[PDB]
Amino acid sequence: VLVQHQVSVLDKHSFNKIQTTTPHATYGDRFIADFIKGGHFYARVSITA
Amino acid sequence: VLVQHQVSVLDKHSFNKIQTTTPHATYGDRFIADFIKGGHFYARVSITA
Repeated sequence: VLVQHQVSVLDKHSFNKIQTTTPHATYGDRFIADFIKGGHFYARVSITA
Repeated sequence: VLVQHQVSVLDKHSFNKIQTTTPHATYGDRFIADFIKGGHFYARVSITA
């Protein structure tokens, strides 16, 4: 069983200010907006004679 | 008449944080704490005969 969610489209994203002399190395390039969630299942039964 | 004041010794000095990746060129080296105040007078009367 494989379950994969999606990212909600009705959220608001904002940017908070951190004071740094090197904002490039602190902020980086991209931020983590939403986490793709899911699940997994795997079963095996072996009933012998 | 020359009048020269002094700088009060019972004041509090604080530092506020501003935004610049180049704080050196924004803040500089030294700040203007108190202004030395004073005054001046100069008179001449020439009453002729």
